[PDB]
Amino acid sequence: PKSMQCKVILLDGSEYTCDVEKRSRGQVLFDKVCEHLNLLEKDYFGLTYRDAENQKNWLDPAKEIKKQVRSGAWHFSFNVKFYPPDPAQLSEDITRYYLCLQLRDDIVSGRLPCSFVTLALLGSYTVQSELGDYDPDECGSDYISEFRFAPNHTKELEDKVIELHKSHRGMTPAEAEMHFLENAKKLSMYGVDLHHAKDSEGVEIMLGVCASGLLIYRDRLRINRFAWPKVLKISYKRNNFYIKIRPGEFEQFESTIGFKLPNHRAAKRLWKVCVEHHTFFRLL
Ligand SMILES: CC[C@H](CO)NC(=O)Nc1ccc(Cl)cc1
Repeated sequence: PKSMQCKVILLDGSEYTCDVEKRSRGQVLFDKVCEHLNLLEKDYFGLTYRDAENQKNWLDPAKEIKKQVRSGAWHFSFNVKFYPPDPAQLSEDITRYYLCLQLRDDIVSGRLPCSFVTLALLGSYTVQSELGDYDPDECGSDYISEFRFAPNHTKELEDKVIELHKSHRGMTPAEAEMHFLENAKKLSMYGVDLHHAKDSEGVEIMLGVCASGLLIYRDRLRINRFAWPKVLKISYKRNNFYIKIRPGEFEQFESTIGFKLPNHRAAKRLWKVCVEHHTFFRLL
C-alpha cells in the first residue's frame, strides 16, 4: 500500500513529517497533524498548500490530497481557518496558544495591521508567556529581543515592549495568551481573508471574508459590509463572483453585486471560503 511523504510547516515555524496512503483524503493528514499538536478543538484550523500559480489554497479534508496538490509537492502549512470572534469562549488553553502563534505571523507578515502601541502590548504578552516575569539581568538599555513583533522593528518598539513587560509580573502563559487575544480580536483586520477583485465598473477593490460577513474595501472611506444574514446566495461563473443581497423589508427583489476576479480559480477559491465562513459562522 503506497504512501507519500507529507511535510507540514507548523505555527512555531518547525516541520512535521509523516506518511499517508497516496489516495488519502485531506482529513487523514489533518488528523495526524492535530494529534501531533495535542489539539482537540480542530474546527478552527486547516492545512494550506500552494497551487501551480503559487496561490494559497485550503486542503479540502473531504477530497483526495493528490487531486488538490496535483503536480505540486506534498508540502503544507498548518493555519487558523476560522478566527473565533471571542477566543475566551474556546474550551482549551492550547487552542488559544495556536491562535496566538497564527496571529503573531499575521502581525509580523503585515497581513494584520496594528498601531505602535498595540504592537508593543501584543509583544509584551508574548514575552511574558515565553520568558515569564521581566528580568533586568537579561535586558539592558540596548536590549533587542530575539522575538519578531512587527513587520518593521525600531528601538522605540523594543523599549515599549520592555516597559509593558515590566507591568505583567505574576502573569502565567495562559493569562498572557488570553490578554493577547482580547487585544488582537478588536483589530479591524482580525480574521479578515483579503481577495483582490474589480467591481462591475472595473475599479480595483478588496473583498474581505470573516466571521461577521463579506467586506468590500474600495476608497478607504467607502467600506461596504454584508452581514452573513443579508447575503442570500453566493455564486461564481468564469472569472466572476456574484453575491445576492436580500431586499430590505417591503422591497420586491434581491440585488446582485458582481465582481471580476483575476482568473476562474481565484473566483472559485473566493466562493468556497465564503460558503465555508457562511456555514461555520451560521452554526456559531
Ligand atoms: C514562532 C513562535 C514563537 C517561538 O516559539 N512563540 C511565541 O511567540 N509564542 C507565543 C506568542 C504569543 C503569546 Cl501571548 C504567547 C506565546
